[PDB]
Amino acid sequence: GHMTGAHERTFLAVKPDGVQRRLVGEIVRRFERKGFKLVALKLVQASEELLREHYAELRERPFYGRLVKYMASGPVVAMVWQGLDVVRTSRALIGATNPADAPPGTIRGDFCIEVGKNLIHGSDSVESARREIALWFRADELLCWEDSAGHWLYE
Amino acid sequence: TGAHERTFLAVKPDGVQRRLVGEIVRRFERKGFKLVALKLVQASEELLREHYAELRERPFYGRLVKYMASGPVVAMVWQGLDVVRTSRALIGATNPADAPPGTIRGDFCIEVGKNLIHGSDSVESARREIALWFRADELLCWEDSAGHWLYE
Amino acid sequence: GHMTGAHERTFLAVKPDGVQRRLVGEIVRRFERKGFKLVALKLVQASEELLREHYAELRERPFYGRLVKYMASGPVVAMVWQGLDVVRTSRALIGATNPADAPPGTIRGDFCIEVGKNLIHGSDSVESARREIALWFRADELLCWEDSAGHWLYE
Amino acid sequence: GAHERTFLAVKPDGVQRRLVGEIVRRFERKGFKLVALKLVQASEELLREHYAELRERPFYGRLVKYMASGPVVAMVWQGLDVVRTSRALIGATNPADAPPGTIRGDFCIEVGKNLIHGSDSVESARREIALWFRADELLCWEDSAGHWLYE
Amino acid sequence: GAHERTFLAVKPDGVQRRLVGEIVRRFERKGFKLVALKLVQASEELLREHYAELRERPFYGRLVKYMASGPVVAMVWQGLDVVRTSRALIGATNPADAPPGTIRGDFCIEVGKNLIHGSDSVESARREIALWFRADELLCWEDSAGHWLYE
Amino acid sequence: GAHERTFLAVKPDGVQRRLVGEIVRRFERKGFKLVALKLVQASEELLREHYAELRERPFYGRLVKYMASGPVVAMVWQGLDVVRTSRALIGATNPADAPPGTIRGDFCIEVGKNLIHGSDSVESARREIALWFRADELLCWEDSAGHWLYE
Ligand SMILES: Nc1ncnc2c1ncn2[C@@H]1O[C@@H]2COP(=O)(O)O[C@H]2[C@H]1O
Ligand SMILES: Nc1ncnc2c1ncn2[C@@H]1O[C@@H]2COP(=O)(O)O[C@H]2[C@H]1O
Ligand SMILES: Nc1ncnc2c1ncn2[C@@H]1O[C@@H]2COP(=O)(O)O[C@H]2[C@H]1O
Ligand SMILES: Nc1ncnc2c1ncn2[C@@H]1O[C@@H]2COP(=O)(O)O[C@H]2[C@H]1O
Ligand SMILES: Nc1ncnc2c1ncn2[C@@H]1O[C@@H]2COP(=O)(O)O[C@H]2[C@H]1O
Ligand SMILES: Nc1ncnc2c1ncn2[C@@H]1O[C@@H]2COP(=O)(O)O[C@H]2[C@H]1O
Repeated sequence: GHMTGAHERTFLAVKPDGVQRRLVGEIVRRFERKGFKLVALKLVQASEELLREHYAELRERPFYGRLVKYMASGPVVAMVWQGLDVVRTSRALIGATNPADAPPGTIRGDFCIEVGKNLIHGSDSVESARREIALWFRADELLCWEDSAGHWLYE
Repeated sequence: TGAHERTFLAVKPDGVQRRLVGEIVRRFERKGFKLVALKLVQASEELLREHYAELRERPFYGRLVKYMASGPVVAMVWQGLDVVRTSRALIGATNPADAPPGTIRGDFCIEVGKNLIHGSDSVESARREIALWFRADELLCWEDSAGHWLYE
Repeated sequence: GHMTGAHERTFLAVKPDGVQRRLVGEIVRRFERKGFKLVALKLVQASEELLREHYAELRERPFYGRLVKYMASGPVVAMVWQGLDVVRTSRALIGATNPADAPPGTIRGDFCIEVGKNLIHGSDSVESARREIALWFRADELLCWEDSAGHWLYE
Repeated sequence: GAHERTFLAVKPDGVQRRLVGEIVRRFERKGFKLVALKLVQASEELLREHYAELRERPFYGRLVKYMASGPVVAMVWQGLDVVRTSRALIGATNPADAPPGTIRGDFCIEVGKNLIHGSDSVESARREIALWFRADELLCWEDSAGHWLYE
Repeated sequence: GAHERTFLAVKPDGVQRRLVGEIVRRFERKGFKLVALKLVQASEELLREHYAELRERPFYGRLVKYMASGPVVAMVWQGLDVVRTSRALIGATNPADAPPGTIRGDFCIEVGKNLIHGSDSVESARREIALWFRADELLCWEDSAGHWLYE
Repeated sequence: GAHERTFLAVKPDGVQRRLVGEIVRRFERKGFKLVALKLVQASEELLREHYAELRERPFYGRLVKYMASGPVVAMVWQGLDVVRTSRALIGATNPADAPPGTIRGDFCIEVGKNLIHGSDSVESARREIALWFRADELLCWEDSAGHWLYE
């Protein structure tokens, strides 16, 4: 928002490769240790229809069909994290979309190799986040809770 | 059900607040269990009364229910051979005082009322708890590429 | 005390081997993650006199002299931790005095090999803790602070 | 230059969030030698002196009040280029600009809750070390790893 | 007794699950000294000899076939009571009986996929070391940590 | 491109500081496939040839002597763009320039004690792999993770 910005939210999804390679906890832990507030979480198998909409911007790219099929092929961990500048900061935490360009210390820099098996998706902007959160979650899945760590993360 | 056995695990509000969700999940992942359901919820007192019905005559029942309803919980289902009993071993004794180092409660907790997690105590309790907390369409079946390296 | 027991304190010292082998942080982290409250901490070089008094109970053992000399030979990290049953629980976290008998998951079980190079000392009882705390720390080195994590560790 | 020293302080947020060990471990694993350490509650007067250069900034008063409000872990680390390298390990003062892999990049969000203070220069380090520690708190020890860290 | 040695092998499941580094790190952090190491594919002939004591057990044939089926990381570690202590670090042969904190307790489920083999005695270690390594693969090096690990 | 290979060696400082497991774990967690591994002490003759491109540099002689002075862990890792990516994981040759999150950024201080050597190109890797390993030490194995790492 514009109050303090602290209620900004982003959508993050661990892709099937992240689940298969047993990196869910590792990924969650990095967001937790950063100070962000987990406000929604579910393991789902996403429909192709949802994924087509999710990735509509990429519909003209040659990998689009396989991306959609692959993301529909197995479990995904869908999440919403909340905090100041969470959208941009989460993109920084995960690293460049192509792991080859993601420095060590980022999730993709540390844990994967190839752009099509890049572990995670994070919203690229506040507007994309609003759209992605709405697409993947119902409103009643976004939890309001009193974060005891807020005091130590925010001035 | 052998390798398809399932257990219910919930990270309690203290585990969420202390930022130990990832740590807990990681321990189950590294053990080789298969995550088949997961959600962040705020459970109603009604659900929790039913969850803990066996304990209704204990003096801590009311506060346990209120506490578990007071904040977010991470509900989970894990699948694998002897996962119910093995999960109990990984988490440690219900009372952290009796949970050795290396277990979740042994490493992270002090008091029985702030003991981070609940895990099903038996296959029958797991069936009941899974049904109570999850709909069938929240339980995912997936083909585990690691299964070959964990099982015969 | 007897109120709730939550203000019990224990004395822990990282020995020179723990400093040399770069395990100070690892050891502190294990007490932090357990939920105990750090109420004193200092790096010191302990005098032989203090150590003779500290280990008076062992004065008849053949290794007493070398123990005293060794503990005086390098930096020690002196600590006081506070919490319910902290004395006994800390002993469990550190493991048996002899690392050969300390199971994996304990500090000595994970990190050292021989009884004379066993990384750490923890008070063996509430009375020894009272004595050790008094010996190593002045009262004004024991800090009273409001522990925000207390709410999540104590019912 | 192996005997250079820097002053580092874990702020109350780092103590509260149980990150003292994590922070120390990062300095240990880098190869630096811990030569002083204490848990203290610093007076406002000490902190006013510590942060004197910032006295005209709008956040000065609250910075001082906050730093005095809870326990801090004061430390001195020793090694080649420790001042500048510690700054690199901690990351930008403002966590917004600190990349993942740094302490603030991994653990913090806001400049006012940024876990730690490290000396910004050798001159500031000398001043800060002297302010927080007495000479007899600074230990000399022979580092068995030194052979494997320094050519 | 500080020069005792044991043989450890990471089994194909440990390599496939990418736990080699994790396993090595546990022995390193304990203080033991790595004196030999190689990635190999063992022949069934070698493995039959390795596990000759088990030749009458019903799982012998499949154990041999499985251990020959893919790469193994063979190792020798040195230190006081390394044989017995390594067995404790790895945990009970059946992971069902291996407590959390042990390698098998933390990482495995089933006795047939139990990540690692460690010598059961000093004599078996001598025999296993000889079987898997040539003499010139066992390295003598001066351990800078030795002074901080041993009396 | 997925079958590209690089040569990595943990230098004596990495072995002495007990960071072998840590280093291996970083390559494993990235997704690369370990296809050769051994603990060795290299001769000066081998090392002279290994570092021949640096023969005119003032540190060449000391580098050769140092690398011959104790055990090294030689490795080959396989995967897409593994040469360039391994260089990124290890960080700048000089640790002063290597950011936190890299191996040298997290663990080292000085260029001469920089823990590890990684091939600087595909061609140098081919040459280094050939120099340090016999062909029969490079293992081909079926990687269960391949499906989750590659398209
Ligand atoms: N050039 C590419 N070839 C194949 N897949 C790609 C390419 N670029 C992007 N992708 C994938 O397309 C995905 C779309 O956005 P994600 O954040 O999910 O991460 C992206 C990659 O996983
Ligand atoms: N004596 C007790 N006092 C308070 N809470 C208790 C006591 N015994 C059990 N509990 C709590 O009751 C919970 C019921 O099952 P859980 O697995 O949630 O873990 C248990 C503890 O957190
Ligand atoms: N049998 C022994 N031989 C040598 N040192 C010992 C022996 N038993 C105990 N010690 C050491 O004496 C120390 C006294 O108590 P600590 O907890 O400091 O840890 C003990 C060991 O480090
Ligand atoms: N704009 C600001 N608002 C609040 N605090 C600030 C601001 N800029 C700097 N600081 C704080 O001032 C502190 C002084 O130096 P430190 O290294 O402690 O880290 C600095 C920050 O924590
Ligand atoms: N009942 C069993 N079924 C299958 N494998 C077994 C059984 N009991 C023991 N083993 C395996 O046999 C191996 C022999 O020694 P290891 O140390 O390699 O570890 C043992 C187990 O992996
Ligand atoms: N100026 C230097 N002084 C000393 N060693 C150097 C210098 N520059 C490069 N090196 C070392 O020489 C090595 C050559 O390649 P390495 O990858 O082994 O890593 C390099 C460094 O360890």
